[PDB]
Amino acid sequence: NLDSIIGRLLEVGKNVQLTENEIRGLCLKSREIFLSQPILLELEAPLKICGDIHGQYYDLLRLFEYGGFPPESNYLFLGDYVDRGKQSLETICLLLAYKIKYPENFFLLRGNHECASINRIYGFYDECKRRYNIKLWKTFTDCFNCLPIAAIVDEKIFCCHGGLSPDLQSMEQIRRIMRPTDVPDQGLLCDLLWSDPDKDVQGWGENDRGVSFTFGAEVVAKFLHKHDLDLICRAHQVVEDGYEFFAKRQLVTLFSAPNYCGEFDNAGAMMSVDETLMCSFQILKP
Ligand SMILES: [Fe+3]
Ligand SMILES: [Fe+3]
Repeated sequence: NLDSIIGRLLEVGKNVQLTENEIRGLCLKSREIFLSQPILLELEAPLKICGDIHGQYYDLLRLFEYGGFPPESNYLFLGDYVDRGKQSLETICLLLAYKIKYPENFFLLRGNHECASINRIYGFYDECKRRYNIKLWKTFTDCFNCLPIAAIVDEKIFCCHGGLSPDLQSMEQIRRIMRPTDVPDQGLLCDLLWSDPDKDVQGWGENDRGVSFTFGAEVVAKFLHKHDLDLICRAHQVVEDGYEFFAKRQLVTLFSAPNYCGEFDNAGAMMSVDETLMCSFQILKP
């Protein structure tokens, strides 16, 4: 009942409570699609690229208002759909609904919050327990475990949630990551979901999060030259303007949840990539 699900999702802090069976159907069908597509996506422009949402469903609707509801635009999201916000269920369900309906034009990457042990702590487990049951949360977890990890747009823009890894020598190493899997505490898959650029680090550094690493501008420059890429597009950190460049525009951080978690006064942004690989930004003020 996909059109009916999308309809009720779009009709609207006002909740949308679908049925358990409908939500379970969303997870099972999307999971099949994820596993049928590569773990390293190879995408083509034109595309719109969005950073973190964190359950801010009303802002997700804003993004589609600005960018165009599918299938008017093509979409890549970079992860972190759930936790912290008040409407993770609505958020993730519309995302999974669009993935099933437009599976060659709608793409979702895995963020560090699409991991059971993080969800457990940061709100999604609780929202699932309250509104449905724990068994549903476990169904979401199995779906999350099948999400792809990175994307390359037109052989030039490398996309992932977190950032680079000292263990990332070849793109093939990403392709050999096996799904379903949980995100480990260390290593390539961890770093792709958890690392941060840092202006004050040279090479690889300790990350204040207590997970993964920080990397400096020369690590980015080297990565891009080696792999013949032009840009790293990532998310994972709140930034005042919704996007923010690093390493002389060789990396961009995107963040798509304006007025993040009520605490910050940030804009959200969405990046458009056109057929000539020109990048522009649409800005969503809080
Ligand atoms: Fe996040
Ligand atoms: Fe994150």
